[PDB]
Amino acid sequence: NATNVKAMKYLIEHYFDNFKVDSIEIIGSGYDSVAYLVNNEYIFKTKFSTNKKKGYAKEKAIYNFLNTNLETNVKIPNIEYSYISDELSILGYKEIKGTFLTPEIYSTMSEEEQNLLKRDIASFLRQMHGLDYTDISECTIDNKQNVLEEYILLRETIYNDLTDIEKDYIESFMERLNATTVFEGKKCLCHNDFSCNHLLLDGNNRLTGIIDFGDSGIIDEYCDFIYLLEDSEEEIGTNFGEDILRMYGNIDIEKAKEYQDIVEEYYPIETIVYGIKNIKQEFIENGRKEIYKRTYKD
Ligand SMILES: Nc1nc2c(ncn2[C@@H]2O[C@H](COP(=O)(O)OP(=O)(O)O)[C@@H](O)[C@H]2O)c(=O)[nH]1
Ligand SMILES: [Cl-]
Ligand SMILES: [Mg+2]
Ligand SMILES: [Mg+2]
Repeated sequence: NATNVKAMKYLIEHYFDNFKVDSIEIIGSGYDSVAYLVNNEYIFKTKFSTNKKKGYAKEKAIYNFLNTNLETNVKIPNIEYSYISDELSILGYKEIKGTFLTPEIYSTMSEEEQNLLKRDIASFLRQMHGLDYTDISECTIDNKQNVLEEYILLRETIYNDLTDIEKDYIESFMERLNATTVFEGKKCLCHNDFSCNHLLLDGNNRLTGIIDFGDSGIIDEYCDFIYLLEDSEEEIGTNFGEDILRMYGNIDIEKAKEYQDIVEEYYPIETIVYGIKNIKQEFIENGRKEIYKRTYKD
């Protein structure tokens, strides 16, 4: 699958006059994006037509805001090339180098190395969350309202074809969402996809870089702890997130956990909604199945 590499080479050279592509390979991808390593130096992140028709616009505005206002040794993407349209968007920045944090690597770190990493993370988040965001005040994200809208989308599309069990899982979520107070806390600029696969380590196992601020915005402070608190094979574990919360300070840990638990409870619904919005039946099917699996866990 080389048609897309060649296509991307052409597009890069076409949209960015005087950029020459000597080498190009795919080095990663997201749900709707592919990331290309170009000349062993640049990342070119690309998306074709999607629901976020101004998505890379926002992401770029965020990198610009952060590179202007953050004071940190931690690297983030600094945008040098951009092309943005309904049908195609491209962000180009110098590759952030290092090794992605994994549970395996963490477990080979000394206790001190682990603490320092935790400190590095706490300190970064503290700095970002503390930025006055009045300048990008429009990049607000209201997760509660979004779920409400997504629920309405469900009601308008497939809800009536759902089973009672599926419906009950959804309504039960909605009821919990209506009762929770976890949205009524501090709002601030968050990375909002803060998992260990976006965290880069240098050769001393210290945090050297953070990527993918594609979902960032002004949102509940709790958001950036959701994956740090996650107990799964992909993430490091709850104790890791707890310790980081303590280092970060001034934050209700139980509430951060409740927030994580609610996001986790929503995931199958999110999956279904993605399936609907992007016309991908496989995602609707997986989300529904996942509801059954969780209903039967107990
Ligand atoms: N090492 C490294 N990998 C990157 C960099 N930028 C992107 N990637 C890889 O490309 C993937 C997709 O980038 P990302 O912004 O996460 O895409 P999104 O998940 O679609 O928003 C990431 O998960 C990484 O694997 C970078 O600057 N350094
Ligand atoms: Cl289905
Ligand atoms: Mg990503
Ligand atoms: Mg992203």
